[PDB]
Amino acid sequence: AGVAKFAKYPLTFGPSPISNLNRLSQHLGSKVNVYAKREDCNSGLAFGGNKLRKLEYIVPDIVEGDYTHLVSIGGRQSNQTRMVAALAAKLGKKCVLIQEDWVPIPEAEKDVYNRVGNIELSRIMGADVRVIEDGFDIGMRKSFANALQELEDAGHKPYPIPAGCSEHKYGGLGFVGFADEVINQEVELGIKFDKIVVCCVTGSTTAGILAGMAQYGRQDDVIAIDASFTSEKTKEQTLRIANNTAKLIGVEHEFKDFTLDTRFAYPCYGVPNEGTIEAIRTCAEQEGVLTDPVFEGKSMQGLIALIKEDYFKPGANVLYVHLGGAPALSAYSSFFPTKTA
Amino acid sequence: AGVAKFAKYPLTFGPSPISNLNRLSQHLGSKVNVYAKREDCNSGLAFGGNKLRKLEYIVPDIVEGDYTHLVSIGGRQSNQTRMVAALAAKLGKKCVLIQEDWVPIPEAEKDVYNRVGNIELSRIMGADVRVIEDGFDIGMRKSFANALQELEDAGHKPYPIPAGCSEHKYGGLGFVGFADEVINQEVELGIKFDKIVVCCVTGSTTAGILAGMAQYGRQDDVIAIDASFTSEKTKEQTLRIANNTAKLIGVEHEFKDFTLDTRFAYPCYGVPNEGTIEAIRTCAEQEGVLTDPVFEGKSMQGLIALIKEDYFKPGANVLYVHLGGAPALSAYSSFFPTKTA
Repeated sequence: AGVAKFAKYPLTFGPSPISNLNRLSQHLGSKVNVYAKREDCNSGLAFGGNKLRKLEYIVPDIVEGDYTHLVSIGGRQSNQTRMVAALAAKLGKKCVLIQEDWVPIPEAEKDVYNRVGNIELSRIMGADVRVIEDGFDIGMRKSFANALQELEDAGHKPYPIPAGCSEHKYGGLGFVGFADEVINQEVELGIKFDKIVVCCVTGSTTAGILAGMAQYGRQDDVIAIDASFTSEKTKEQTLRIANNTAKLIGVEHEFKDFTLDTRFAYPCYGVPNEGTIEAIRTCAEQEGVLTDPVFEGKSMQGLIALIKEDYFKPGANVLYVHLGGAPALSAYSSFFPTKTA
Repeated sequence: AGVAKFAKYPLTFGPSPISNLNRLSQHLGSKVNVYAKREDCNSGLAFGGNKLRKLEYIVPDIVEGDYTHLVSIGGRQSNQTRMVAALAAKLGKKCVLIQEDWVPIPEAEKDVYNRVGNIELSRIMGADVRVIEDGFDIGMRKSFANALQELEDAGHKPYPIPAGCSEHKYGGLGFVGFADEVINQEVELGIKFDKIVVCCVTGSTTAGILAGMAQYGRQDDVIAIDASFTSEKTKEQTLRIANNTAKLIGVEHEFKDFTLDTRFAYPCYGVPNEGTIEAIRTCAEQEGVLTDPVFEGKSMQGLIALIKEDYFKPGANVLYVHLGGAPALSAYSSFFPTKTA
């Protein structure tokens, strides 16, 4: 073990807080005690989020080396790119973002969906936002590739940052430190967490938590709720990252598999189902915490489902990992009508 | 030290952090060292913000007695209403929000202003929203009273929460504590702040800082920035709340006036000017910090304007106060076209 041997650049206030959602717990039958590690309350940089934790280990590279532009990629309401933008700004460097068509832009939303939410913030931060129309994929893209070359031939030095940082060499380190941090907060809080629920789409967050938790032999505490709907390639890339990050930090353990619940990614990436919406409501109504229809909502419904079906031992302390993404809620305004009194 | 005498209910994560906007400082000629107390990253309750700090000293009364409904009031894209709804969610009480029309909805944002941003969030938290046509006015409102009586007649027990908690009995205690934090934080920073810049509209925020900073005889360090474009009723309500609060905390010093720069409320409350957009973007492009069109962008352009006219001592440490309100930015996307490189 040793994430400590890796250069880190501060992009957050420090250990993200842990909220005690004791009210949402009772509402769900008091079967478990739900807690939430607020990564959505990461830093001052454009609403923060899980991405900032990842970026903290990639930045040093960008700074030591000589670069000029930071180019990343993601969907329309990509939280990722919005943070690379904020990052680029804070680092005083140019930024090129490739917004692809990863989600079937719902009808009563194709008006705002492309200019009201996360993408808007990237522009406001002065990023070179580029709207392209390609499919959804958690791997390396050709568009991302050409964009890179474009800048190079232009005489610049582009810094590549794959979707969600996941496939990046150090894309898994940020959440390794997330485990160290959780272990420490368990002691200060006087609360041991039996399980950790986290949304998974491109990997790294879960992989990092897996490799990190492994340092204490607790990898199995993890429960990733798929939100990509492409479970197959998702579990393969997550596991691929987990083993690399483990090798990096010195963890000998070999990840052959992990808990990846797939019952909630439907209909598909970026589109919430009746369940997602119900979960966002329930959580918002009970704790005043906001979750989005693309990720947190689904991981939340998932959390709610498992609790329902008495998946956890009676009284178990479950740590829900709120990764953020609430700023993209304005591109889904149509999914939440007003409640009757 | 008369603020510790009042009961306080935890709604935030603790003492708000201070960011060192050193890059924005270099950009602006290195005239002064700008910092920013992040009230926008103070809670896990729907993005947080200043209202929450105020609400902390008001919640005790809500739980002490027996109230069923929490009713507040504000513009369509009000932050106050959004947070009150989150509080209602948390306290397990019911909510009813009055969204008056205080802003001349830009012709370009007409199909968004009442469905996106803050208003969307309130609805998700199950807040009983009510879009009324009453105009702008920080003072008490008719629609407000009508709602209290209505509910009260329905056989309920409402709890009055004025616009921004400003005209509430304890509405000023909130930021009195803010002052305390500032003095303490100066210590932990090894530096002293020469000035404090803060947006100002309904009152209690600056009022609380004044009453508070006064405990240290530094009320003059405060530099409010109007955003209402109705300085008279604002300066008078502020000054009023300021003296009302000062009495509760013990501070004898009576406030007869204060520094309220009114050069940027133009053209009016809710609508930004080219300077606001310039500011919002400058800050966004320099630090990755997002400020809104309605409040923070103006107090931010004011801060920028003041630094140009060399208003501060060379190398002065000015503490900008970020009160949040970035969630309504989605209702002003029209004002931010993609930049050119």
